[PDB]
Amino acid sequence: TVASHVPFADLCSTLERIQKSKGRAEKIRHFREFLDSWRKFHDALHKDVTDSFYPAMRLILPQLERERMAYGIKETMLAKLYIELLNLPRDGKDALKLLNYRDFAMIAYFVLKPRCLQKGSLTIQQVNDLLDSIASNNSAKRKDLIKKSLLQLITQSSALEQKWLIRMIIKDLKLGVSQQTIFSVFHNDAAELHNVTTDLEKVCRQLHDPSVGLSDISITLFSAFKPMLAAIADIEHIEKDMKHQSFYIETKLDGERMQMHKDGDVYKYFSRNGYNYTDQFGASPTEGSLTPFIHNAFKADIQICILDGEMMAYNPNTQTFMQLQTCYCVFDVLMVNNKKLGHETLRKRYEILSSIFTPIPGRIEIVQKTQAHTKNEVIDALNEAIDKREEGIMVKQPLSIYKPDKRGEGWLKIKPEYVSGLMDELDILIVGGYWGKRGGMMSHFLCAVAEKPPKPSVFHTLSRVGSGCTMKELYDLGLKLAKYWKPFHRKAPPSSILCGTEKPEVYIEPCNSVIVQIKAAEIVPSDMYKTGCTLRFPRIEKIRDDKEWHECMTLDDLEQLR
DNA sequence: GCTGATGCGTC
DNA sequence: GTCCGACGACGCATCAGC
DNA sequence: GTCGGAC
Ligand SMILES: *P(=O)(O)OC[C@H]1O[C@@H](n2cnc3c(N)ncnc32)[C@H](O)[C@@H]1O
Repeated sequence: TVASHVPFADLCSTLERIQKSKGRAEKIRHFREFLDSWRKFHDALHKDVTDSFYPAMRLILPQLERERMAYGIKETMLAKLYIELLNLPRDGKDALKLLNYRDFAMIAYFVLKPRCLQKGSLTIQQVNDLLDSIASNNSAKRKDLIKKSLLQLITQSSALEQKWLIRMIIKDLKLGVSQQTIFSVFHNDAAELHNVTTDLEKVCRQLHDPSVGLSDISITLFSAFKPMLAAIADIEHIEKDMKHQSFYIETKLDGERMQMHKDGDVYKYFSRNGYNYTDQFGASPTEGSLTPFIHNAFKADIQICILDGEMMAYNPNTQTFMQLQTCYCVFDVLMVNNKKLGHETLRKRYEILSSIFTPIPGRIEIVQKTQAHTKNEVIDALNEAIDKREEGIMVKQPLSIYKPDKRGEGWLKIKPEYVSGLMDELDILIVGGYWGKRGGMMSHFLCAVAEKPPKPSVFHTLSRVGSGCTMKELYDLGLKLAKYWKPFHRKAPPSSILCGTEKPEVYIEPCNSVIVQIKAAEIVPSDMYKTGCTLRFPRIEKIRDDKEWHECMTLDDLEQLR
C-alpha cells in the first residue's frame, strides 16, 4: 500500500506550500504536484487493488472523516494533554499561552519549536493508525490509552508535523482552499460522487483514475447522500419563481434532518452531514427510540426503502410537537425496493410516499402538502403558520427532481423579515386568551400595553399571538394561569382592559398576569385593536420571570417605536 | 446524586 | 448574485470533584 | 441556521 511508503513530512510539506501560497492556482498546483506523485507511486507499486489516496485525503479533508469516530479532543484538552507530557511549568508562560490562546495550532507550534525533536520519522499510515487508536480508545472511554497513543504520536514527529497533526485533530486545516477545489483537482466527478456517498474512501477508491469516470451516479442504499436544501425566496417575487404552474405548500418544521435506509429488519439513519445515528433510532425493531415503533408501519410489499424527512419530538399528552417520544415526519422517498425514485418528479415521489406505509400519529407520519397557485395563498399560509408558532413556510415545484446538496433549485423557504432592533423585543402583558378548537388550553393570547402612570391600571390591547403549547414554558404558563381566567362579557367588560373590535374569550386582571417578550416584523395600522395598530408576524420569544406585571411597556414606548 | 466544564453535531 | 468561511444558539453527552 | 466579506 502507498500510505505506508509516504512520509507524513512530505504531506505536511505540501500542506505548508499550500498554506503559504497566495492565489487559488498555486495552492492547486502544489496539491496537484502531491496527488500526481502519489498516483505515479501507486501505479509503480501495485503493477485486485483496494489501495487509494484515501489515507492522505482523510487527512487533507478531516472534516469529511466518517470511518473514524470522534477524538474527544479540542484546543483546551489538547493544551491540558500537551502540558503534562513536556512537563512544562504548571504556571509557566508557555503553559499560560497555551491555556488561554484567545490560533492554538500556531501558538502550540511556536512553543514546541525549541522543545521538539530534530524531526519526525512517521509515515501517513502510521499517523492514520495512531489517530484510529485515539478515536477508538475515546469511544471505549479509556483515557489512559489515549495518552499513550497521543504520546507515541508526539514522540516521533517534528514541530511542523504536529502543528499539522493538531490541525488534523481539531479538523480545521485553514489551507485557504475550498473542498470542492480539492475535489475538482482530484476528479471531475468527485463532488458529484461525494454528494451521494459521503464516504471519502468510496470517492478515493472509485475515482482513482482521473481519466476514467462513473456512468450512473445516484442515491444508493446504506450510503449517506447530502440532502437537498431550500434557498430563501424573496417576498413578492414568489409567483414567478414557482414556474407559474401549480405548486406545493408545506409546513416548515424544526426537527433535525434525517434520512432512513431500510432493508427488512435492518435500519440505518443518517443526518444532514452524513453522520450515522443508528445507535439512537435503532438498527432493528428490537432496539432504538424509533425503529421498533415504525417497523410495522410499512406495507407488506416493502422490502428495501430510502426515506428523507425531519425528525421531531412529539408530546403524547398534549398531542403536539415540542421544539415524550421521537417522531419521524417524512416528506420524501428516494428509493423503494428495486426502483430508484430519485429522478422521478416530486409529484410522483409524493404519490409513492403515500403508498409505502400507513401513518402512526406521534411515531411516523407524512408531512401535509397544500396544493396552491396564487400568492395570496402563500401569504395566508405564512400568517397562519406563524400562529401555530412555526418559523415560516415551504414551497416546492411538483415537477422538480431531487438534486443532492443543491440549495434552491425548486425548493423554497419563506420566513418573515425581522429587524435586529427593538422590533424583536417588545415586553407586553397577556390580558386575554382563546381556547383551541382537542384544544383544552389557550391557543392564542390577547396582549396589551399600558399608559404612563404617576402601578398602572388601564391597559390597551395591542395584538393577538399564537400561544400553542410547543414548549414546556408555555404549558407551565398555561397551568399557572388556570385559576385566574375569567369569562369575558361584551356587555359588561372590565375597566382595566380597553379593547377594540377584537374581544377575547376570557380575560385576566393584569396583576395576576405575565409579561411576554414578543418579536414582530413590524407595526402596522389596525382597526381591530385599541392601539389602532397591530404587529405583523408576531411571535413569543420569551416569558419573563425577571419582569413584574407592572413593568409592561407603555403606549409612549410603542409610539416611540412607531 | 448534584453541578459546572468540555466535547459533539445540529439548525 | 455567488461562494464560503466565521459566527451563535440549542440539546445532549460524559466526568471530575464535592 | 444567519451573517457579511472577497470575486
Ligand atoms: P428554517 O430555515 O429554520 O429551516 C429550514 C430547513 O429545515 C428543513 N426542513 C424543514 N421542513 C422541511 C420540509 N418540509 N421539507 C424539507 N426540508 C425541510 C430543511 O433542512 C431546511 O433547509
